[PDB]
Amino acid sequence: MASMKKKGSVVIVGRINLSGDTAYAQQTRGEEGCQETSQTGRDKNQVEGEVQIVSTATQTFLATSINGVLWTVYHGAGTRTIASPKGPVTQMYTNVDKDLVGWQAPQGSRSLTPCTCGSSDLYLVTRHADVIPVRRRGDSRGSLLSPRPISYLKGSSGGPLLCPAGHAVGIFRAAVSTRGVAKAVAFIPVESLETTM
Ligand SMILES: COc1ccc2nc(C)c(O[C@@H]3C[C@H]4C(=O)N[C@]5(C(=O)NS(=O)(=O)C6(C)CC6)C[C@H]5/C=C\CCCCC[C@H](NC(=O)OC(C)(C)C)C(=O)N4C3)nc2c1
Ligand SMILES: [Zn+2]
Repeated sequence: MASMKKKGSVVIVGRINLSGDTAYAQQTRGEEGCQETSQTGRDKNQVEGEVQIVSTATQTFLATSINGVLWTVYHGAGTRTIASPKGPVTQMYTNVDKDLVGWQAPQGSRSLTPCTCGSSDLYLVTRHADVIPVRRRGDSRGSLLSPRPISYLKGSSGGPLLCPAGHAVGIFRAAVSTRGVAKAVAFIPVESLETTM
């Protein structure tokens, strides 16, 4: 009992910058500082933007702020706290059945607005700041206009699918893979986030 370890916090280590005309990834914390912040849960770094790059000791993925909540996938975050300036913050939403978790959005982040356009021309944002056109094909699936090896999408779970006007349509969850090629993606629809709320 006395030696049982604690899992560390999820740590914001960068962001996907969408503020201007060029999308690009920014790193805001290196691997050593990430490891230390994960164990303490105390992250005093400035947060900006809608799409964060996040890490645990063993994985790296994305998280997206919608309606004042920073959302990501359960398969990346599990039940972990997130590091914050005052110490670890507990998830306010956890739904393993949806592969969904959420924490209160960090001070300084910006939130996306849920889409009400009813449009099926979407855009997936990856951890490399690629903006991938995706045609919506059902409630929780979309096809890539240009299929990509799954290598290209790995590490982008938790990222957004957006409509043409930049509203949030969903959270990227899984790639639909044939012979290692992603022809489609599965996502958590923003309406499911809204119901979880
Ligand atoms: C533990 O509790 C849970 C609860 C719910 C759950 N729901 C799940 C749906 C679930 O799927 C598993 C995780 C998820 C996954 O790899 N996502 C990311 C990603 O980038 N991840 S990540 O950032 O690298 C990482 C790994 C966090 C750091 C987006 C894709 C990028 C590339 C695809 C690589 C090859 C895997 C292809 C799987 N295709 C797949 O299953 O397709 C369907 C059509 C669904 C069969 C798939 O995509 N997969 C399996 N695992 C869970 C686990
Ligand atoms: Zn919209």
